Amino acid sequence: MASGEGPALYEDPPDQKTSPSGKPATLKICSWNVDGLRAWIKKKGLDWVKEEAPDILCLQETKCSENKLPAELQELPGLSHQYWSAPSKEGYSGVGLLSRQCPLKVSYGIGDEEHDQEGRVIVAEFDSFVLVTAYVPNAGRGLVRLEYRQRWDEAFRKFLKGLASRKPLVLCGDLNVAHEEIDLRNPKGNKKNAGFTPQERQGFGELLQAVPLADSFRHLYPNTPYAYTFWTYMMNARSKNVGWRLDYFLLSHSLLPALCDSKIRSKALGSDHCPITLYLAL
Repeated sequence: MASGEGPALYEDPPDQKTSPSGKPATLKICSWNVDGLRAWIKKKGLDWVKEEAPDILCLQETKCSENKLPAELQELPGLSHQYWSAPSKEGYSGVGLLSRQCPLKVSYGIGDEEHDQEGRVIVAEFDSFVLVTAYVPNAGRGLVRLEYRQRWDEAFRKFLKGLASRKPLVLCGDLNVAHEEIDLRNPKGNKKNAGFTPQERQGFGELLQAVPLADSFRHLYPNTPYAYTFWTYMMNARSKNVGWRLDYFLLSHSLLPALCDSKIRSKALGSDHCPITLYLAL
């Protein structure tokens, strides 16, 4: 049947590097679902990272065993503190966190054994905030994993509420849901597909309410359509901007005065997701 979507333009606004208080950004975090660490490195992802020059780089879907890291990661001197979590298994899921400065503490998982076996979460505590990066479980073809995803969602929200009770929290990564209709090009056709089910959208709303957390991009750009971070490799989707916003920076409300900008690096190639970048004046 005929596809209804042609190209929809989206030009990410210029980087706002000053907070509403006037304070210059001091922290630049980039998050990227890389669709396989080795594949992404061959597609020059590290060249892009070096130009972006973030203080912290969070990666999802590394698909790479913690004992099989590419040597090309050794040539990242500005991101020398590198932490990885991969399934306890090989070649799927997996996250990484690479940092210019050394975190006070690094932890893996959410403290719930059922949910900690698939290499999905790294927690890096710094002086003024705690950073979590996550690759949230996909609801699956035919929604066969939606029940598990709902259990994950509840355990993850409870875990994050606990962290944020002690230190301001930044959550980033691939949360595997487009929260609202503005967050994907085809809401009408996807309400029964992974990433846009009512259960997943409600889970995201529950996450924002319960921790609580604010969606940094949507806070700054509440009415901006066509801003996506993922496009299927098939069906010419990226060229038409038939996409989904699956990648987020969620922030404790106390960090909103420090929020300078939340960017979507639409033009950066190397995966079926693009990078997102957060500027904070901490």
